[PDB]
Amino acid sequence: KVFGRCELAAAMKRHGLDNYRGYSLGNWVCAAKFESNFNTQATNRNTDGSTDYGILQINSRWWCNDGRTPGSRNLCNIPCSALLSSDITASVNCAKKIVSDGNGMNAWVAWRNRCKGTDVQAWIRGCRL
Ligand SMILES: [Cl-]
Ligand SMILES: [Cl-]
Ligand code: NA
Ligand SMILES: [Ru+3]
Ligand SMILES: [Ru+3]
Ligand SMILES: [Ru+3]
Ligand SMILES: [Ru+3]
Repeated sequence: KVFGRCELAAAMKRHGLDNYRGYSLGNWVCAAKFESNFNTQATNRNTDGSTDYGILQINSRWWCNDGRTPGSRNLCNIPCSALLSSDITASVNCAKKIVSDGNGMNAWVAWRNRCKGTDVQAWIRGCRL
């Protein structure tokens, strides 16, 4: 599924991300934009052989099982395919674990480089939330 910006903002809010670990909703929407262009089915293979999955490009090295990332963990206890669903539940629940992990949203390189410190509220401007 490719979400609209306000559509995704509303779904993320409904799934409990607004101010989760202190990150306002616009941080999550910005991160999704630059990670996946709001496409739940986004995947990207990394040089280490791990793969990033879904709207927040969650990586198989640590967070999900794809059966093809040797030595990796599955800390969210899910198949990576779960992160590609039109229903964002799996992605959201896994992201909550990731963002609680110590480095906050810096875990998402695209967030650090393209959202952190910017007017992220603009990503939810005009949305009914
Ligand atoms: Cl594996
Ligand atoms: Cl933090
Ligand atoms: Na894994
Ligand atoms: Ru809010
Ligand atoms: Ru990545
Ligand atoms: Ru939902
Ligand atoms: Ru503003």
